This record gives sequence, structure tokens and C-alpha cells, in this order.
Amino acid sequence: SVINLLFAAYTGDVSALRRFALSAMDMEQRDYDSRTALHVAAAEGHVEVVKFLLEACKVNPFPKDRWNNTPMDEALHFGHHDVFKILQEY
Amino acid sequence: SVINLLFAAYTGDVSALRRFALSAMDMEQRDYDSRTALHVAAAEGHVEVVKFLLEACKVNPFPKDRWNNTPMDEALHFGHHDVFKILQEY
Ligand code: NA
Ligand code: NA
Ligand code: NA
Repeated sequence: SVINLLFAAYTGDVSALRRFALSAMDMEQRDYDSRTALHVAAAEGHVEVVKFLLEACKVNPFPKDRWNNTPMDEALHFGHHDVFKILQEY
Repeated sequence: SVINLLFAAYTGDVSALRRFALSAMDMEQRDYDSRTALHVAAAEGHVEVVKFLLEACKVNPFPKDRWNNTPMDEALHFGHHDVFKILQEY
């Protein structure tokens, strides 16, 4: 569910993301702005969420939102340098 | 539901927005990116949706999303001169 997934990313709720992924939720679904859970996590600087999505869920690391920004662009824009460097590995 | 609201604005579904507003839904509700129905409608150039939100629902014409953009900024970004003109009179 878009509401549940992207809000869980927004609040850093790794436990909820895990329940969703285990239940086979598509962790790459997008909202009306073409945003992903990874975009939102990276914009908030949620390191553990970003690592979970990338490593355990294998999500696309470079989705493009409606402004053509990637999660890495968002991390740099909002000052989350640790998240930025995590995404750099990809 | 903020996501139902914003998806209706995304697809230009004025009939759905009317049903929501009539049932006392808060039409100024924000998502995890601080986006409003008015932002999304303006980005998509949905003139009738924009005028319905402004004129019938009396929403704030200048909400600011996560990137500090207003619906007017989105109208401009996506080239919607017609939507820009509507917002300019506010
Ligand atoms: Na952090
Ligand atoms: Na800065
Ligand atoms: Na916030």
C-alpha cells in the first residue's frame, strides 16, 4: 500500500518495512510524484531504512522522481552525508 | 485518506474530490513530502481541479512542499501557463 509504505519510510519504521517486505509487498512502488520509499528515507536521512531497502530488499538504488531526482540527490540536498555515501557504493 | 486525496488530484478526478470535500475531508492534508492536492494538481496542469480546490474548498493557494515549492512553482516547472494564471490571481 503506497500510504503505508512511504509513511513507514518517512518515520524510519524499519520494523514495519520488514513486515511489509516479508509479506511480499512491492518495496519499489511509487506515489503520484513518482517517489519511492528509498527517496523518502534518503530525504529524511534514515540510514537503517536506506540500508534495509538496498541490501535486504534489493530495490533499485537510482529511481527518478517527478523532478528527476534520485535518492542520492535527495540525501545530498538535505545534508545526509552518510546516506549519500551509502548510495555512492551503488 | 491523504493518499486517496492526492491520487484523485493526480488523475484529475474532480468528481471524487467533490465527494471527499462534501464528506468533510480536509482538502489541505499533506503527505510525507509536505505535498498537497493543490501541488499535485498544479504539477499535472489539471485546471478544473485547481479551480475547484481554490474556489470551492478555499484551500491555501501557497503551501510549501519539502523543497519549498508552491503549486505556482510546479505549474511553472511543468509549463502550465493556464494554471499559473489561475494562481496568480491569489
Ligand atoms: Na540520521
Ligand atoms: Na544546503
Ligand atoms: Na517532517
